[PDB]
Amino acid sequence: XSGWVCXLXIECGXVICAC
Repeated sequence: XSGWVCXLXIECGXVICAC
């Protein structure tokens, strides 16, 4: 994550979810 925002459609990496 960017911390753990991460993984359910908001900020998983930079490209896959919304980031």
